[PDB]
Amino acid sequence: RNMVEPMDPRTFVSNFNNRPILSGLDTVWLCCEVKTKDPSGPPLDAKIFQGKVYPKAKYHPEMRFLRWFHKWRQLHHDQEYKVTWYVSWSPCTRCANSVATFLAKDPKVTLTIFVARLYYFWKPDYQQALRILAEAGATMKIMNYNEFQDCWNKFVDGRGKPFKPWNNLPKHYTLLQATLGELLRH
Amino acid sequence: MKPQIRNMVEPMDPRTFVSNFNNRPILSGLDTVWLCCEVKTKDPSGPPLDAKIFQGKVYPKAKYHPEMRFLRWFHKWRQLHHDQEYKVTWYVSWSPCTRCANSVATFLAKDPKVTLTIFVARLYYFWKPDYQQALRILAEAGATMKIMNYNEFQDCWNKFVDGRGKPFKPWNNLPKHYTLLQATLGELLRH
Ligand SMILES: [Zn+2]
Ligand SMILES: [Zn+2]
Repeated sequence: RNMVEPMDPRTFVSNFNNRPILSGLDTVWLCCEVKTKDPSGPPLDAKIFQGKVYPKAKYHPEMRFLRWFHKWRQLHHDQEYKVTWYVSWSPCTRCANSVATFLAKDPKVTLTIFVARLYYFWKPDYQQALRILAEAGATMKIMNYNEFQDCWNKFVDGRGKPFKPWNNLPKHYTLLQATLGELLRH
Repeated sequence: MKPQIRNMVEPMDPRTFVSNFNNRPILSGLDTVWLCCEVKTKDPSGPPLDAKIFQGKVYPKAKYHPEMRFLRWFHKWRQLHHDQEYKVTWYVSWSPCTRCANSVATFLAKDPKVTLTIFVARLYYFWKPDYQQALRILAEAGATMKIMNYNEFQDCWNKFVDGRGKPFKPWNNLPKHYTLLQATLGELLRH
């Protein structure tokens, strides 16, 4: 969390709003944190990537993370690392495949993904994207209050001010988390 | 020239139906509940048998909640008709409160020749442990709980709405709402 260029409060509030059916958000935001196996250890690095939802998947923020992280692994000690993502939309199939491929070649990396909104949760291809990541060993969880607050504290230019939840935040969470759980069943 | 459910009921206004069965998962200012029931024999393709529309409010007292009106009506209906197995289906606009759930459960325990399927358009206060528990109380009594999807909304339209020949018109995101609600119901019934 220390020394990213933080995102501004308005960008966060707009892009991490967890209304389940939401139009006019063409942007994906990905905040990531790298740590060692140790939960008593500090963050080693942190990045914020933005990208568009449109199908030049090469520029989806998940793909930018993989490119960044690949280099980061080389330049650091070969050891087990815990990566956490907070992502405003869940990933597309292409990105899931690349992450899956990545996680297969790199078992010293374990990935936890927190998602504000499921992208196209009614469409089978984005449903499969979630299942692809699960099988590759990534956990996926819908963001609830604590994760939004964590993401606010770590990645947003909140200037000491506390996270303020928007209306129906936990209600949206209940719907989305049930839907994620359903999509990952069996 | 054949018998129809719509000839057995006093149909609701299409404006009443669109408003009350809109399946937006988080909806405020909708204090009314509509319950459409149909009674069938063991045969789902059998001729239309009986049907009734009940209305009420979500506020107490529970005694005039449509589910309680149904139970009184149906207790009487069962006496005025031949004894055999019956299957009841409800299309209900909000899911039931705990007091209604407990009363339906006791009814179902005492009349095991009756089974009940409840399709609900929306889960009422699904974030409140009391209304979550109502759902589990009904499931435990053997009621089949499902969320209304397109086919059920259409069937409800055909049978219980004053549509004047006109076809059921889906509102925006009906199937997306369905997915969210059906996952949430499944989760509340399992956990
Ligand atoms: Zn992607
Ligand atoms: Zn009730």
